[PDB]
Amino acid sequence: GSHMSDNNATDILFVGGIDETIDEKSLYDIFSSFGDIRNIEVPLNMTTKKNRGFAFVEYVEVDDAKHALYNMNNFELNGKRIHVNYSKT
Repeated sequence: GSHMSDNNATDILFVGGIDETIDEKSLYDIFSSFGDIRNIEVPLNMTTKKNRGFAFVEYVEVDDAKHALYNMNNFELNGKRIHVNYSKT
């Protein structure tokens, strides 16, 4: 156990705190294995590829949303730990 995720997240998924060799297209295909994707907002800088603690991710279907974020607390991305929670739209 690391961090318990209990929220009402329908169609809205926050992933912030990702490692500095991923880009836009890579966060599409690693989550598309259960769920294909609507729209992606991930700012990235051309000197270090820093994301500054924050990125937004919208899914296609509303059941699949819930089963992915509850599995995503204990999952590490390229040896870095991602904080995963519900957002505003």
